[PDB]
Amino acid sequence: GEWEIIDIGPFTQNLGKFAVDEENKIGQYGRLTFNKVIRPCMKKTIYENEGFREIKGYEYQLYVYASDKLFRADISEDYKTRGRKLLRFNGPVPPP
Repeated sequence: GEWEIIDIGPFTQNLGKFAVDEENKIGQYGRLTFNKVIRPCMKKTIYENEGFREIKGYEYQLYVYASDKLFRADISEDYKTRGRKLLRFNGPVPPP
């Protein structure tokens, strides 16, 4: 909840897939063949309102493999809409 790693599995796969699908739909790096997602796959709750503060959503920073090229995707989830979206797709970047 507070900067924690999530279980890689169908859930994470789906979000990484969605990230690649969005990226592919834009065509910014043409059309890549999503493979999987691997660590790190870190999530944090996202607030807004300020001052008083209020929960608004979450963010997910994960390393997605597509066409055997590893990219970092940052995804948002807005609580109220209850919908995710790609914040950014950086890379290719090698693992440490």
